[PDB]
Amino acid sequence: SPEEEHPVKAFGWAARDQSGHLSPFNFSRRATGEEDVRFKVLYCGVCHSDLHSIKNDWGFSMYPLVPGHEIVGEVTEVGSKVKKVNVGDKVGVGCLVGACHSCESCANDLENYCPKMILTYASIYHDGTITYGGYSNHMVANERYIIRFPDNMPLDGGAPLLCAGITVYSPLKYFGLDEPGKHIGIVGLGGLGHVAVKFAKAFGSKVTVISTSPSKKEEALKNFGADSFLVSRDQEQMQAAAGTLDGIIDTVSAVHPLLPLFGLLKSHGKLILVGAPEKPLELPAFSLIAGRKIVAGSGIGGMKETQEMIDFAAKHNITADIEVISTDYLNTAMERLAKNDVRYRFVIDVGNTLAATKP
Amino acid sequence: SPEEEHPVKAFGWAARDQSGHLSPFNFSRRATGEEDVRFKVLYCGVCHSDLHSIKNDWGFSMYPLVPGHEIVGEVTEVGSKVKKVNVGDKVGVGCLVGACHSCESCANDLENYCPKMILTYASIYHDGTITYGGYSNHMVANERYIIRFPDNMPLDGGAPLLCAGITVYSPLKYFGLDEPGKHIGIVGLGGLGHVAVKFAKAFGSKVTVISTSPSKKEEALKNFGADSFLVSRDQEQMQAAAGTLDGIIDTVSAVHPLLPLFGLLKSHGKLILVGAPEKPLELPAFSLIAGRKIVAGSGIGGMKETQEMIDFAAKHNITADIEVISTDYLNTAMERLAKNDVRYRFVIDVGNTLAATKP
Ligand SMILES: NC(=O)c1ccc[n+]([C@@H]2O[C@H](COP(=O)([O-])OP(=O)(O)OC[C@H]3O[C@@H](n4cnc5c(N)ncnc54)[C@H](OP(=O)(O)O)[C@@H]3O)[C@@H](O)[C@H]2O)c1
Ligand SMILES: NC(=O)c1ccc[n+]([C@@H]2O[C@H](COP(=O)([O-])OP(=O)(O)OC[C@H]3O[C@@H](n4cnc5c(N)ncnc54)[C@H](OP(=O)(O)O)[C@@H]3O)[C@@H](O)[C@H]2O)c1
Ligand SMILES: [Zn+2]
Ligand SMILES: [Zn+2]
Ligand SMILES: [Zn+2]
Ligand SMILES: [Zn+2]
Repeated sequence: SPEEEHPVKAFGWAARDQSGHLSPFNFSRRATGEEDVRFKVLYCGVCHSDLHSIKNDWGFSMYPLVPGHEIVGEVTEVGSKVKKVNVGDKVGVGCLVGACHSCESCANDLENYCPKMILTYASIYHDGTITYGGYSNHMVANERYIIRFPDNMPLDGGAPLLCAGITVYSPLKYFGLDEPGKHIGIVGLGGLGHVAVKFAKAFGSKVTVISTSPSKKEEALKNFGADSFLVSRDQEQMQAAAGTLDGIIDTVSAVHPLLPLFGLLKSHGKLILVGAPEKPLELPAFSLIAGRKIVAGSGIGGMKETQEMIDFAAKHNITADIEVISTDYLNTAMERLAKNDVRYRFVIDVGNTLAATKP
Repeated sequence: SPEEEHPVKAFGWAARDQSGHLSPFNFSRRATGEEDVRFKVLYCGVCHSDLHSIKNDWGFSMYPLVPGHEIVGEVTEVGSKVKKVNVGDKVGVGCLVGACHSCESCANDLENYCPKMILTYASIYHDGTITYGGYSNHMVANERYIIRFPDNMPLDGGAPLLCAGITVYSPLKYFGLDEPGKHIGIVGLGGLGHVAVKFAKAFGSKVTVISTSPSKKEEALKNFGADSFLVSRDQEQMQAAAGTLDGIIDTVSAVHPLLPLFGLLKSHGKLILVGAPEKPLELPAFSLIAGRKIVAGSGIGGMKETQEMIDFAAKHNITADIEVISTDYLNTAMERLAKNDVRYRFVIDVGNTLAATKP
């Protein structure tokens, strides 16, 4: 059983089948090694990936499954060789917890692109055991995967930056869309979406938000500072913005029309897919061929950059607009997420609400 | 009527409806302007795009339509402002005959990416008249769009370089796949494919040919010099070559699986689509996200690069493997092309067989 698998006892909420239903779950985590760092989970943002996983949208999920990879907390214990963190420090873990550490991806600081990269949850760790997420009391990871929380960065509103944040930030840099004056487009004003707008503006880019929810317009223009708002379903409106974007970050979590998006790209424009629909997308070759445009994909970021991201976010006072919930509210939160009903990001107040849920 | 439109009488073969039936057609062309170069058509390769066009695969097609954009002939006349071609010179005309000549892509020798770019056939010229291609007797184009054939370049075997040639050459240079060490892949050993292989080998690159016709394995390996042949519909075969290509030039003229191509690509590898399928292709986001891979589009090339491409081919003894046909064989050749039954390139011998078809 999972309660006997490791020495130190653990508690959290897990799904047992593709119904995605979460409920108290008893498990355990490995003992704290020389390079590991142990910390009490204070907060953990709810990412749409946690939803896809528990519902088995990709048919990769193995149960029981404990989601959560936007973890934030307080260090309690650390191994003898730990160097950058002490007990009492505020730290966080993202979507990565390990890799092979020897290929060229790792050496170049891209543990996220290692063929043996280990995901924070629903993956197989170096010891062959199933990895469990941040929807739990405590966490333990190698110092290399431990992010340091700047002192002026709130523990709850900065949590989603660990995944949603690093994920949109990374592509804006790598594809040269973090240049002032440039015109960037963010498809889907959701978790990753609204964070992107914030980094894009922070870089000094004129920003266009492409959404299916006209009731987010005002918030997009007036709170996130987007310079333009487009309802992807209104062709007259879309067509007007034809060839105005140097690049686009697509965070859409479901299959959706790509043609219209290309139509918004200037010549040689770039479409960066970051969202993960359960099914294949429709790509019209002439959309690429006409203009020599490209469609690229990006997944989170390596550990190094993830750190550069939170530091940057803390300097510019960038944070996720969140809604703090109780552990026992997880099921309702998940349906609300599936139904586009969260004003950007749910974050679980694990510290003050997890314990009370044990039978 | 097309024969009254202009002052100089022309003759060729056109399609009148989407059945694609080609037959004699009487039209005309504008008079030789100050910067124009007039020439007698001697040859005209047959590109699959001609077939798509005449069957209206892309819905754009308009009739009557005269295909042909791999035109080679002898200059019969030149305006007073022509600088590099004299009467009697061997010239070529590719997919372009015009453009705005007053924007960034044109100013950067990318007439092909100009929004007002003009296609050799089925497009509207600067004088607002429809353009008819190379399946005709004579031809006339502004000096800018005239390719000067190199002395050591056969007119018939070099005709397809004017389109098939530049289309695979451009991406090879633009996406950095033009150098030894790079392991390149070419999908679809057809008109553009076999030529794509030659340029590739010429650049010193190692090459992998992905085909659906096992009976081409030898011509590819022994004659083109491919370092490896793969049968797309062979799991075990394809599987083995996973993650071994720095980039791929996809020339397929129809819908086909993409997942297998991303499978062959290395981390950060590039898939370059040059084939113009009729329907969109399936694109699983994970394939790109998994290893930050790219899917780019590319169409022919700029005038400057086209001239360079053929000068490169000449120095490297590169020509298309063709099959010369009489004009009256057009409909049979069109049926054979559609059935992937041409050992690389049908080339109309216009200079010796058109006139004999004029009623
Ligand atoms: N590759 C990576 O590294 C990585 C990292 C994190 C997350 N992801 C993936 O990114 C996606 C988004 O996660 P979130 O950002 O966590 O999700 P979310 O908050 O649910 O936001 C998704 C946003 O997209 C739009 N959307 C939803 N359904 C849509 C539909 N049928 N058609 C068009 N637009 C739709 C909505 O925006 P509008 O109201 O503006 O339309 C929705 O606000 C998920 O697939 C997740 O798995 C990938
Ligand atoms: N974007 C541009 O600038 C540009 C320029 C010129 C042409 N094109 C387009 O490029 C394509 C190829 O033109 P060609 O090179 O002129 O055509 P082609 O000679 O017909 O060659 C196409 C080659 O692809 C493969 N093929 C055909 N049907 C297939 C299918 N259902 N599944 C998998 N492979 C298939 C065959 O190769 P195997 O026997 O090896 O499978 C065929 O030899 C056309 O769509 C054309 O319109 C684009
Ligand atoms: Zn996530
Ligand atoms: Zn590695
Ligand atoms: Zn062509
Ligand atoms: Zn132009």
